[PDB]
Amino acid sequence: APDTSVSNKQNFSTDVIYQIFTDRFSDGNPANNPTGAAFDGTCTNLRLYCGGDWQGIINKINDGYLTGMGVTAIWISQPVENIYSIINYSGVNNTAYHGYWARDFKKTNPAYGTIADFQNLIAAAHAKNIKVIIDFAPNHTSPASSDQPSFAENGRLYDNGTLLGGYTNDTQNLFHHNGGTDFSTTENGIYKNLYDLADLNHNNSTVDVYLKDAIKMWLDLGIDGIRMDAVKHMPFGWQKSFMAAVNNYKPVFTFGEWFLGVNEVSPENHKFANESGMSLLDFRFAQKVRQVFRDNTDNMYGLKAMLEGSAADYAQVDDQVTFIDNHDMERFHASNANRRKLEQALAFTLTSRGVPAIYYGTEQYMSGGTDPDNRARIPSFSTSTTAYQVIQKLAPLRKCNPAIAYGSTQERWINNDVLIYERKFGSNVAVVAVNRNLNAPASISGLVTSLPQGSYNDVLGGLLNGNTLSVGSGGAASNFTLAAGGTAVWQYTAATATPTIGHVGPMMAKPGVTITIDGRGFGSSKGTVYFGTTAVSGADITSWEDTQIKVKIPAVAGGNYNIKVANAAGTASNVYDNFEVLSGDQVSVRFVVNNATTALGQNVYLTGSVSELGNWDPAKAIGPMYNQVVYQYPNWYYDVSVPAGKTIEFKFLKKQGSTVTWEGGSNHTFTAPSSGTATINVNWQP
Ligand SMILES: OC[C@H]1O[C@H](O[C@H]2[C@H](O)[C@@H](O)[C@@H](O)O[C@@H]2CO)[C@H](O)[C@@H](O)[C@@H]1O
Ligand SMILES: OC[C@H]1O[C@H](O[C@H]2[C@H](O)[C@@H](O)[C@@H](O)O[C@@H]2CO)[C@H](O)[C@@H](O)[C@@H]1O
Ligand SMILES: OC[C@H]1O[C@H](O[C@H]2[C@H](O)[C@@H](O)[C@@H](O)O[C@@H]2CO)[C@H](O)[C@@H](O)[C@@H]1O
Ligand SMILES: [Ca+2]
Ligand SMILES: [Ca+2]
Repeated sequence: APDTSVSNKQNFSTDVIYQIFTDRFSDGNPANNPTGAAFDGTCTNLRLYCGGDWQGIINKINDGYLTGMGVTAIWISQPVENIYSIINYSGVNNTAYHGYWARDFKKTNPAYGTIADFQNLIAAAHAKNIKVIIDFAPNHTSPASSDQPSFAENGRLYDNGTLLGGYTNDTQNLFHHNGGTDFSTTENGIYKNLYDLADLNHNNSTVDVYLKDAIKMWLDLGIDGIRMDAVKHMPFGWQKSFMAAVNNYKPVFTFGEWFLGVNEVSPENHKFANESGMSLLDFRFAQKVRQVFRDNTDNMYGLKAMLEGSAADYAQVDDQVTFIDNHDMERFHASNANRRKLEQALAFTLTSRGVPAIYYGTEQYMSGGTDPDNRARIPSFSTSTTAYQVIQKLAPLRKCNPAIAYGSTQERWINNDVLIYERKFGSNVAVVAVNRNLNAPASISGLVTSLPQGSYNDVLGGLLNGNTLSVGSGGAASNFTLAAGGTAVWQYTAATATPTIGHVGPMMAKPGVTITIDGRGFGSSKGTVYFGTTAVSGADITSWEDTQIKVKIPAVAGGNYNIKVANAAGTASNVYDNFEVLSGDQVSVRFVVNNATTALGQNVYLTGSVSELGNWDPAKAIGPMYNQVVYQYPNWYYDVSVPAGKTIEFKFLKKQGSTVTWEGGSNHTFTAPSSGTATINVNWQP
């Protein structure tokens, strides 16, 4: 199948995602609507159920709303059973309409539909080449109080109907009882409650095994991807172990929510996206798009630095899910705003690197402040808006123009208000010119591109006041005027002769797991695939076609490898780096080291005998370790994904910058559990 196939669960870079708050989209089956105080059919009270369901989505998938817009994937609210309580928060009634208050991850929220409804949703979507992403929020259950067990459902957790436990009398330690986080440190936000949400303890084996089994049920139901909630709030090591359970079973595109504020750039965020086994929602891209196009708090140079910085910071920048707004921001379109600002921000996102995501109703110019005001029912299903047309014209290019799906990004012309950038992949090119200045045109001269000689019509057809471009020898464009608020897209497409890799997924799995290598010019006959210097060919290459290769990971030692392919004639492709071969199935193990005193600016890290612990390379040690919450300095702790059942030798390190101090004495040893979790507690050896 081609890289662009609906069947490709590992690559969403050629797709355009439409994020749907299920309850607020379309009530296709009134019979499953919640009743009484939990319901508002008029959807005036945005905190109660308005009736939106899976049957309504199936309807809008079948009547052309989404397909006519060029949407090729949907990301829907968490599908699992939620508590039924109507929680009164200081005089105001609140319902689980959002799907974030799970009670049973093995069942459906009956308000959305049954299991059968879900299967129908999956089938209806696939029949229309639309992929289905589900939200999954394994960080907590629901609002709970230990001392007031009658409040809400006491964060109770069930396993397909069977009670596992609640927040009160949590003798099993299913949850954390450390108070609530003030978001003051990352450690603090991981091990303390988010608001009043009962925080799940992933170090509890029952919780661990349960969540990993629950996701398998969803994978079996045919989902194509997962949107993980609150990733900055669960142990990174446990999450890596959770991504390995997914990938070592049935891999699907996964991205997590890790909020970043205006002007925030977090190296922690980068390393997570780079090493966890899941990518992230691109808040850095989104917040910068809002400053430049929405709020006027930064200009094109700042958009350019974000583009260049992110391409450098994210190992797979093309896996980052971009957007201009979501359920946790004020709607991009301000009631009083010029619509062109939204149109432009949209055109920019759709033609930029990564995986574009559109919040439902953006194409309808919905406006609204923060929660729950950004979550109104979609007021119209009109295909006639300028915004809808922009998406319609640009969304499909991610499938037909691989420069947009996988290309590099290059600035070709720039000033405070204008940015002309170029995407390129193999024999494919796309050039986009944007003039944020809504009152002043710009005179464009000296623009040089990789576009072949000729006249190029604006793909948007002048919809956003774009123009035709004339390119001469050298890719030099003749002078032109870029209209006020003008936006234009020019492209060139042709068959690619040399093997070129545009994407790899999943990026972490154990040997034997099948990976998907997508791009152009692989040719029709099986060639060779390389993992580092190791060559794979023949039977282990399950399938091979010009744009997509399916191959089994060889049984090489656990570690990081660069992927390269060669065609049947032996011509090599570019190298796609950072593939991580796991040492085997993974379990989440908590390491604890006592009496590891440090100087300010120095932290403790873990290193050891397996690739999962960096193979004794301080440059790859695990950390920095924690020392506030579960244990207190000078005792440090950290949850780490390690190979199940393996006997592993380890040591702790004190690092400052790249300077390293090793624990003295002999290595410590332990044998990882074959399943579930474990905790190893040792003393720092001088
Ligand atoms: O001609 C090559 C040149 O193109 C662009 O330079 C623009 C510049 O961004 C504008 O602000 C203005 O000065 O016109 C220049 C071209 O005449 C690229 O930005 C630049 O890197 C490139 O060398
Ligand atoms: O909270 C983490 C903190 O740990 C390390 O600092 C120790 C410090 O070395 C001791 O001198 C003492 O002051 O307790 C600190 C922890 O409260 C790291 O030095 C520091 O960078 C890190 O944030
Ligand atoms: O480099 C491989 C080597 O790393 C670790 O050895 C440490 C040792 O523990 C330290 O006390 C100090 O001497 O530095 C060595 C690294 O240069 C592992 O302990 C050892 O097994 C491993 O082979
Ligand atoms: Ca309904
Ligand atoms: Ca947590």
